[PDB]
Amino acid sequence: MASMKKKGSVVIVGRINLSGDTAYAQQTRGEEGCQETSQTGRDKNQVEGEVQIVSTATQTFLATSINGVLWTVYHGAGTRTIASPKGPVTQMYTNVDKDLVGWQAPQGSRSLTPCTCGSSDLYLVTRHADVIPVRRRGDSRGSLLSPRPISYLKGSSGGPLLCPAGHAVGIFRAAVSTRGVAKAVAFIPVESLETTM
Ligand SMILES: COc1ccc2nc(C)c(O[C@@H]3C[C@H]4C(=O)N[C@]5(C(=O)NS(=O)(=O)C6(C)CC6)C[C@H]5/C=C\CCCCC[C@H](NC(=O)OC(C)(C)C)C(=O)N4C3)nc2c1
Ligand SMILES: [Zn+2]
Repeated sequence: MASMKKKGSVVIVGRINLSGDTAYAQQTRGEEGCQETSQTGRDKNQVEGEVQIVSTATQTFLATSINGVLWTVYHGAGTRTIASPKGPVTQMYTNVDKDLVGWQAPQGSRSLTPCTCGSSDLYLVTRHADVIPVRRRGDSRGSLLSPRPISYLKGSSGGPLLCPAGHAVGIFRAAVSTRGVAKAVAFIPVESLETTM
């Protein structure tokens, strides 16, 4: 009992910058500082933007702020706290059945607005700041206009699918893979986030 370890916090280590005309990834914390912040849960770094790059000791993925909540996938975050300036913050939403978790959005982040356009021309944002056109094909699936090896999408779970006007349509969850090629993606629809709320 006395030696049982604690899992560390999820740590914001960068962001996907969408503020201007060029999308690009920014790193805001290196691997050593990430490891230390994960164990303490105390992250005093400035947060900006809608799409964060996040890490645990063993994985790296994305998280997206919608309606004042920073959302990501359960398969990346599990039940972990997130590091914050005052110490670890507990998830306010956890739904393993949806592969969904959420924490209160960090001070300084910006939130996306849920889409009400009813449009099926979407855009997936990856951890490399690629903006991938995706045609919506059902409630929780979309096809890539240009299929990509799954290598290209790995590490982008938790990222957004957006409509043409930049509203949030969903959270990227899984790639639909044939012979290692992603022809489609599965996502958590923003309406499911809204119901979880
Ligand atoms: C533990 O509790 C849970 C609860 C719910 C759950 N729901 C799940 C749906 C679930 O799927 C598993 C995780 C998820 C996954 O790899 N996502 C990311 C990603 O980038 N991840 S990540 O950032 O690298 C990482 C790994 C966090 C750091 C987006 C894709 C990028 C590339 C695809 C690589 C090859 C895997 C292809 C799987 N295709 C797949 O299953 O397709 C369907 C059509 C669904 C069969 C798939 O995509 N997969 C399996 N695992 C869970 C686990
Ligand atoms: Zn919209």
